[PDB]
Amino acid sequence: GKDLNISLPLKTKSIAPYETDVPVKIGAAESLFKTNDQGKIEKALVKSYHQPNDTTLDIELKDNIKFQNGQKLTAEKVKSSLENSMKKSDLVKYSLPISSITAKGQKLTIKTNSAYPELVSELANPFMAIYDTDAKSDVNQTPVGTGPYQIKDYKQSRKISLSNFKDYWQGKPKLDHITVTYQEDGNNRVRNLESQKDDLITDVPVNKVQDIENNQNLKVSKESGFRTSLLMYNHTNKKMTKSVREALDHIIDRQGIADHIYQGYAKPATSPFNDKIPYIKEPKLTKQNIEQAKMLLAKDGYTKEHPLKIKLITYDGRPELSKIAQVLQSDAKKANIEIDIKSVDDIEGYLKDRSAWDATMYSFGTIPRGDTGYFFNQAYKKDGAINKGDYNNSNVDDLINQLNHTVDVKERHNISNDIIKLSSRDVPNSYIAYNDQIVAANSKVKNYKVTPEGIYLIDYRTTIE
Ligand SMILES: N[C@@H](Cc1c[nH]c[nH+]1)C(=O)O
Ligand SMILES: N[C@@H](Cc1c[nH]c[nH+]1)C(=O)O
Ligand code: NI
Repeated sequence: GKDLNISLPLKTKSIAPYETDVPVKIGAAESLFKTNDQGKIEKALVKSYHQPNDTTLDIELKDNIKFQNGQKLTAEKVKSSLENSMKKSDLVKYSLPISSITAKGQKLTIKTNSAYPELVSELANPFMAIYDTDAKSDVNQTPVGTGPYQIKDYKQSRKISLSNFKDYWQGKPKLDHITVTYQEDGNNRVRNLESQKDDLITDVPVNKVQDIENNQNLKVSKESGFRTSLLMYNHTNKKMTKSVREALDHIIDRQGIADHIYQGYAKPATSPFNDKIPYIKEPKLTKQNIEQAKMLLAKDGYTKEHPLKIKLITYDGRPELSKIAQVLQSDAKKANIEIDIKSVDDIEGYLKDRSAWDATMYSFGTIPRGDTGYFFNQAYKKDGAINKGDYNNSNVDDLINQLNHTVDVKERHNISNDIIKLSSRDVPNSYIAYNDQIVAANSKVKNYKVTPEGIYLIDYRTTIE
């Protein structure tokens, strides 16, 4: 049958939709709302919604949607799914300040205590995908969604087997089966594609694009997106002072990284957000300056006889991150910083031990749904789900909290720019590059998604000629 083999980086433990975006990526689960190819929020599972006042969201769900096990998608099922996800995930919890949910038939009413203009947008987050909470199986193993492909088998951290859900609401899915295997090394993912072990791969190393373009049996897609690579500091280690972060920021050669590590498939970064976004007021671009870094390190007593030691974590999934780490190590030596690079296979798990790292290479989708609030809440607030280094500044918190209740879109842009300006002074993280989305496939594979948010991949139209 029409079977598709996919090789993905970033192995998962739990496959519950509130633990990872993989279920949405591979076509197993769907959120109430979704972004279209142009990045705009649209109803997906929702027929109609209204906001009669600024604390009330009334949703009417479509009446023709079933979960993969044949159960009807109803307002009660959505209520139970959202409530379970909020209680089991801080990412979900902190993004959804929901005070109550009522459900009757296909009608759902979601209330908040104060205005939260980004509520609809966050209900499009793949971590908010809807699953059947009454399913008897473990949601961490075989969640039941409404997507075109049902997860039938999961070998933890290794492989996911999916089968066509013939009654999928949007259309009869075009593939019979999908097999997803994890592979952290991008060079191995490319070899898998070249040997036909796999048919579709993500996160293609830049240094392999030309080879794929040359092959008439393969195709590579390279698109502008909203993913940013960065050096993330562990603020809980007292040695990681403002001067140390500033020194590290000046050791990075963003221009050189974009040109030679990313081979032009990236632009140097300033803030978390891609500079192509026209309302973003970016901080000034940092140029590498080893002498300035040495001077800043002298402020804390670091010299050649007594250098600063930094344990820098990296991971293979995003192939350029470890290449950047190597360059930072070499350049930092010139400034009296000895960097030890530790590559780990489970980055999210590893970083939980606050004593195990000083800084980490990282990559994140910083503006997946057209608003900067999400990033600020998840990265710059204490206990936000990607704030692994625990950056927090009361002055920044106040602005983020203000932003969260700000209705006027223009005022939101202004407050957001104020947050960027103020936070930038602290160097919470050093944003390195805004890098392009590179996906490759056998030429026989058609209609997979390579859109700027980098979340979606498989849908009901994806096929093998
Ligand atoms: N946010 C990082 C680490 C990660 C692992 N799994 C999911 N995310 C990245 O996407 O590269
Ligand atoms: N891997 C996705 C989602 C994520 C949540 N936490 C870590 N990663 C990203 O980096 O954008
Ligand atoms: Ni991630």
